[PDB]
Amino acid sequence: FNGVSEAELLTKTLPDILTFNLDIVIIGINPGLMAAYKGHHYPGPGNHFWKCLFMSGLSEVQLNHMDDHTLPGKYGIGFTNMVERTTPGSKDLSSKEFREGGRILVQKLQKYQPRIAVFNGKCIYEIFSKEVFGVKVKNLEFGLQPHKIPDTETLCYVMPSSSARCAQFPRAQDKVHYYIKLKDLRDQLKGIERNM
DNA sequence: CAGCTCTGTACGTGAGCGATGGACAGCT
DNA sequence: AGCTGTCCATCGCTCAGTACAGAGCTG
Repeated sequence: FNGVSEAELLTKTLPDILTFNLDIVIIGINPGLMAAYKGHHYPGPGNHFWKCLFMSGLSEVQLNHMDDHTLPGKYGIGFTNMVERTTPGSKDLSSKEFREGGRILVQKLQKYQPRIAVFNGKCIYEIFSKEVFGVKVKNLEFGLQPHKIPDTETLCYVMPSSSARCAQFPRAQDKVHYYIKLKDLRDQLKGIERNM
């Protein structure tokens, strides 16, 4: 990566972009190599996140990884990952890393209390639900989940990973439905708050 | 048996690598 | 014309979680 070795990137971490009063917190798995390289969320060609954010209308213009720090103030969106350690792919992380991550994540969500905790990847919500709700399904679906983050009003919403690794949603177009339904959920929650 | 957990297998796009060679212009 | 090197179009190729079957486990 411009003369930077994989070994160097594996030591890097990606900072959280979290504030209070957010509508949405996008929760990824862990930083991939390009995210570690750039120091920004979801850069590069192997990820559909920024394209889906625009295609769904969650952003009115096409944004990129460099705009990520403007998302709390301008768009009401923040970022974190379940696991801090950078790896090329999510299958390089251990179960203990995921469960340590899950514990750290629930504390962050209980502190920041966004309207919606968005699990950018079904695999991480599978782990999270088992750890936090003590619930294992048989058969986990995408979209809105039936449990709130403990001691909060924060909802859980799951989308297929924005990574272009999965073949079941091969294009950014195949994932936009979930971003549109996330936008609708946010608007419904804002609509309820106005009506008390 | 019947639900489970765990493990290994199989799967589509499209952006952008290095490699290759065609178009083309400078020079003689 | 003959030669050459650069530019850049284009190539083939790689690769950035999910679903599910079946083995193993347990009530």
